[PDB]
Amino acid sequence: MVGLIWAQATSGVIGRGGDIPWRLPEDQAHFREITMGHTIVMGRRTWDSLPAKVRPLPGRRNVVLSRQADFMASGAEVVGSLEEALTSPETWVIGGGQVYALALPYATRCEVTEVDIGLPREAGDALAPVLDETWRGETGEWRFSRSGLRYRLYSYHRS
Amino acid sequence: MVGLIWAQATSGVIGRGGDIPWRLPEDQAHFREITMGHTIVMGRRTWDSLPAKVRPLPGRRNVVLSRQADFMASGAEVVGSLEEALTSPETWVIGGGQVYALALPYATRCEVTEVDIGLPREAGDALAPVLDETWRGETGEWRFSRSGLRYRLYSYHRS
Ligand SMILES: NC(=O)C1=CN([C@@H]2O[C@H](COP(=O)(O)OP(=O)(O)OC[C@H]3O[C@@H](n4cnc5c(N)ncnc54)[C@H](OP(=O)(O)O)[C@@H]3O)[C@@H](O)[C@H]2O)C=CC1
Ligand SMILES: NC(=O)C1=CN([C@@H]2O[C@H](COP(=O)(O)OP(=O)(O)OC[C@H]3O[C@@H](n4cnc5c(N)ncnc54)[C@H](OP(=O)(O)O)[C@@H]3O)[C@@H](O)[C@H]2O)C=CC1
Ligand SMILES: CS(=O)(=O)Nc1cccc(-c2nc(N)nc(N)c2C#CC2CC2)c1
Ligand SMILES: [Co+2]
Repeated sequence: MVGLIWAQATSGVIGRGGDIPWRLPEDQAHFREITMGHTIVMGRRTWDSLPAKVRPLPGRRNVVLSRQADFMASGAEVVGSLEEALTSPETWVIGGGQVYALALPYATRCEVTEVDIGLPREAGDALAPVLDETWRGETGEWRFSRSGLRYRLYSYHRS
Repeated sequence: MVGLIWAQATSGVIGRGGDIPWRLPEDQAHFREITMGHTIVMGRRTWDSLPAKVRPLPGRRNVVLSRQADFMASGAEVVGSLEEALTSPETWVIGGGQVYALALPYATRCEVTEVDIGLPREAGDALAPVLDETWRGETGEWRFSRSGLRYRLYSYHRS
């Protein structure tokens, strides 16, 4: 069971200048609830942006898609290809927009956090992947973050 | 990943007289996308209560939990304990109310449909399992079933 997890503005932006243009504690805890105990797969840039206190993320099998034979994520399995990383019953892909895209065909779940934020798309922006017709799921009921923005949740089996 | 899926009245009734006191085609179809292609484990009564036509549930690994050493179920595996069914990576328990109880300790997902139907509990009723503080839930927005009843989805997870 490959799945995808990400948080985006309504515009589809998920990353900007290597960081995130917001910070939702609530969504952090959801991210951890769904991934805890499972294998997590990330591209290099994602890994590098992890604050050292949680490189690797605890209780999870950290896997990094790179292609440098010497990249060596301290506390992570470095892997040259995606399907070379999915040996598991539950695997969550955690970005970035690049890794996401390569993973979407093998995926049956996407857990999507939508942040009510006017964030028009700028060149260079990292975007959430585009889910076609086969992806079904509720449109979560809105919520206030203690940060002051609105957010909601989305989920998609398929097949 | 072992999940529970059931529909319940607001009182907690999930069944009565061996059957269900509503019929929501939207919930039937949600049951279909969730379980499709995966392993489904049910008690012998739940299996019997399937009409000959859709027994076994197609596209799914039909497992029936029983004690009769002789019990046949053309199109299902009869196993003696729950775990004899936990091979595959995504597994969905569909009752009856006894088997839910067995499976709860192994479960991280409960996909629950609450039906806005005033169904005061009665003796003999099958009830929904009680979720303690450990289970997280994004509730749902009330929808309208064409059969006339409102209903909503709870998706429960714990690490
Ligand atoms: N909003 C959210 O929910 C999330 C936000 N983000 C944001 O998104 C961005 C992260 O995305 P991105 O910048 O793309 O970083 P990534 O970590 O996704 O970088 C991907 C890298 O992995 C390797 N790779 C990718 N695809 C393949 C493949 N098919 N085969 C082999 N190697 C591959 C490449 O390195 P190599 O050349 O070595 O192969 C590539 O450069 C950041 O800006 C971050 O802040 C991050 C995650 C979630
Ligand atoms: N609303 C909903 O979403 C749902 C509705 N339902 C309703 O619920 C009812 C079904 O639940 P219920 O009546 O409790 O029946 P069950 O489906 O729980 O029947 C359980 C059966 O499985 C076997 N079994 C039970 N426990 C064990 C065990 N520990 N080890 C081995 N075998 C075991 C037994 O068969 P044996 O006697 O041969 O040993 C037992 O009779 C029906 O009325 C149905 O309509 C069902 C599921 C979901
Ligand atoms: C670490 S961070 O990016 O600075 N900020 C942060 C904190 C906590 C969670 C999330 C997050 N939430 C959702 N919904 N989906 C996700 N994929 C991620 C993520 C991520 C990448 C770091 C690995 C983001
Ligand atoms: Co989990």
